[PDB]
Amino acid sequence: RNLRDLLAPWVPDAPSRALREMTLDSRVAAAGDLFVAVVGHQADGRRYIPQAIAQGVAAIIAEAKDEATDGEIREMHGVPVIYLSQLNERLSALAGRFYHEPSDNLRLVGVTGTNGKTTTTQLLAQWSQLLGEISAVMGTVGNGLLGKVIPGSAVDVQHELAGLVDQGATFCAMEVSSHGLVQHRVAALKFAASVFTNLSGDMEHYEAAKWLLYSEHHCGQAIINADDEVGRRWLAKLPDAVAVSMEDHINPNSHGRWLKATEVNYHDSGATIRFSSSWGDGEIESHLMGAFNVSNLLLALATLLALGYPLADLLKTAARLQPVSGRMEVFTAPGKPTVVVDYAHTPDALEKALQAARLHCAGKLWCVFGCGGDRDKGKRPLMGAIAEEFADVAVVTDDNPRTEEPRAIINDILAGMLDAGHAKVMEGRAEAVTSAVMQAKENDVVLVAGKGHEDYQIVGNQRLDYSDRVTVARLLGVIA
Ligand SMILES: *[Se]c1ccccc1C(=O)Nc1ccccc1
Repeated sequence: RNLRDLLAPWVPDAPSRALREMTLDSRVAAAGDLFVAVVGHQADGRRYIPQAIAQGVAAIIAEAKDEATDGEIREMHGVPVIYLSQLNERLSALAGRFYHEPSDNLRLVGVTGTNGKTTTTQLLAQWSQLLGEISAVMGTVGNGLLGKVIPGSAVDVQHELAGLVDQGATFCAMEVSSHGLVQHRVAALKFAASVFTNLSGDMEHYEAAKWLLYSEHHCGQAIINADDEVGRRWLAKLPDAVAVSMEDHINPNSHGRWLKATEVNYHDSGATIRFSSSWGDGEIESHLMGAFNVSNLLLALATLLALGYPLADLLKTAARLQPVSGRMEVFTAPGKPTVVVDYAHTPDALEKALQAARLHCAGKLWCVFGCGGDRDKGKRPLMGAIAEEFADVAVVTDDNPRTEEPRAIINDILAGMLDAGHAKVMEGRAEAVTSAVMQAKENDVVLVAGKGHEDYQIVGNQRLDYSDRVTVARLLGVIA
């Protein structure tokens, strides 16, 4: 890494200087580093130029605004300081060149939208790896190669993608928030494809701001959920975008690329998805639960078909796709009730989990749950009301009561119900889960909500060893 080579596209005849790491933070700027002095909200990195110089940085790139002309080369204590206009917008490009353009050295797929970014990125990474990629994710669960995901500026994004390239990643599925795009954190990334899941005078400015940003980015092939009203607005302006539907929103008059589920059977162990597309037709056995996860799966499928993965190979590997751990994770055993373990610990997440479980449920829907102690009590009656409405049998139990009287939490939950007397209450959580699993019929579904993969139960100050997944697996005679 050399300052002169790094700046060649923008500053001819910048000085020759070996560089170590690139940093926005004067505090971690070490000998041989490139310090980048940016203006943010209130913060001005140009204040820290003397400190960075004293810590032995090789060179500094600084915001030009009010200070210097674009491309102006100064020399301070023998350290080159080069000024650039609009440094915040150009940070992604500068870091991309610093880190040897990692988005040109693997297949990068971005996913944006309110919901389904995590699931859709995990399905892209899993499916591509099943077809022979070495796949990675960058998202809210963290970054890394599949199975080794460890829990953020334009530089950090480029640096982390470069670290995955260095680890041998050939495919990366990246969550991209609306806020991420606006703050120029992915401005210079070359996406092979980008995915739109959903959105949940004003409408004119919003569209105009997003169209402007999009026109500036390198998003590759567009894959868009045509069941979303805003998604259809976007498709109307993007004739080469792939339209994806499970609710009959493909308009075949367009002669564009498309994929649509013609039939979905939600059964006790997942979903049978029959689909047609401009690549051909097929039947997928998904091990994921609910309508939203059909959509997320169809977006991943359309994306990988669009990038040229063969339909026959995608169909052959679909049954190996796994749920995101602790997210609508289904446990079935021969002639036992279906059990779903989900992390839902809010009124909205619990209602969505119950509505998703209900589709797979021929019999009674059971809901085992509780609420955290020594935290906001507001959600408790609202979660009671949700369990009473959207489940057939509500089993109210403990979930991390901490130092609060466990029964007091249960009382606050029951107070939200029309008929508290209809609720079942059982303390010990292990006991309550057992009661549901052992009483439920073969065609029932038991939702165990609130913990997902969070394998402890906090009682007083003790983090007790406890897993919903292990409890359920042992009762069903299967392996968590
Ligand atoms: Se641009 C980009 C880059 C990464 C991830 C997502 C996007 C994006 O905005 N994609 C998109 C939005 C709406 C319609 C099609 C595609």
